[PDB]
Amino acid sequence: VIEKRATCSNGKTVGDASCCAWFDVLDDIQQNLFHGGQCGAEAHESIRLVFHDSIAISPAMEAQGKFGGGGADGSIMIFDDIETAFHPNIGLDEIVKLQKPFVQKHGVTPGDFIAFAGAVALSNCPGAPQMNFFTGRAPATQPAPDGLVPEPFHTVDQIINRVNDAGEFDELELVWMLSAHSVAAVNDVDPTVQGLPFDSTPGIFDSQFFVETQLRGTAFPGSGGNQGEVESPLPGEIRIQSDHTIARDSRTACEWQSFVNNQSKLVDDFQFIFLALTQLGQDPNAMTDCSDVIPQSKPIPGNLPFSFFPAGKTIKDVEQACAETPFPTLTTLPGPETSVQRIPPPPGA
Ligand code: HEM
Ligand SMILES: [Ca+2]
Ligand SMILES: [Ca+2]
Repeated sequence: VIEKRATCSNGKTVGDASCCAWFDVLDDIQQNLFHGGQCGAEAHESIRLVFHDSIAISPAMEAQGKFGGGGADGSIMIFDDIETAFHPNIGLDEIVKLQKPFVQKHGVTPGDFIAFAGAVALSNCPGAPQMNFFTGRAPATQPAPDGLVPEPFHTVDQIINRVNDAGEFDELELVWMLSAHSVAAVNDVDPTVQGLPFDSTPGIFDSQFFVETQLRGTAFPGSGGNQGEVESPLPGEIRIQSDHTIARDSRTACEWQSFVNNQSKLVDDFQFIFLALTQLGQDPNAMTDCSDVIPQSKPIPGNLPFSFFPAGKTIKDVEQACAETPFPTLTTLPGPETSVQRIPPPPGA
């Protein structure tokens, strides 16, 4: 791909002149999709959308003579009436419908738009890696088949096999991509309440997800026994069965614990695996690097430690599963155990 370094009308230099148009997309989605550049519900939904668009690719199926999906091809938006009805994709038609208009107005491909919005969404969350953005995804011509996006009730072996088929990702990289549950909430698992976060800092890209999933689960935050849900350690926080089990499985437990108190490994690994997800089904050497359009991510504000135990929790509440290295001794925030506030989603989530 021949790139032509250029200075856009806003005065910024980018690696290719074709990237300049994405500055108008950026300003539009920041004000009109993310309410002023927030790391709130639409940002969270947009990050989730990247994975549900991209992981739907299967070389194993292609080897059996069946279409296995095009990976990061924007199919979930183009064929939203089909894909968003798949149970793993529950609640994603809401964000697809909020995103659709931007695609049509700016004339960008659906796949490139999903990857762009995911990167911009993450750049709005303090602590996020400096995110990449490559263009070049042609519109999907066929919807993905079902059975490709992991469910919260799937076993660890099923999920490991699924991501290995999809992109040759190993079990370590499976843990890295689950860092996105550090900026995320659950709207459709518990039918009585929407917006329960996976960690106590859903607006901060940090390792609280990895700390808090390792604590002993003691209660359900809303109703009990929903499929794919297990007890969590804090009021207001939800824990799903897949994350609970991957944190405790001997193949992935030490990599899961490796992010605790290690911000630079969290940022580097997630930067890497997020980019890889957005290139599934594509030829990296045929894409254009428009990463200079993505805003600079901001640091976490304040002076609290990077990782900590939430108030009322100590090392005694950790279910140690990594046999090679002891869970780190973190500080405990002072005061009484406090509930995690929910993140109400837009209508239809
Ligand atoms: C690998 C297996 C995974 C499983 C089983 C899984 C499961 C889930 C479930 C059950 C929810 C809540 C969905 C709902 O209530 O509608 C969710 C939300 C979310 N997931 Fe995952 N996830 C996985 C991997 C990923 C990955 C790789 C990413 C990102 C690259 C991701 C990003 C998110 C985000 C950001 C949310 C929050 C959505 C919101 O706030 O509306 N997840 N995940
Ligand atoms: Ca797709
Ligand atoms: Ca967090």
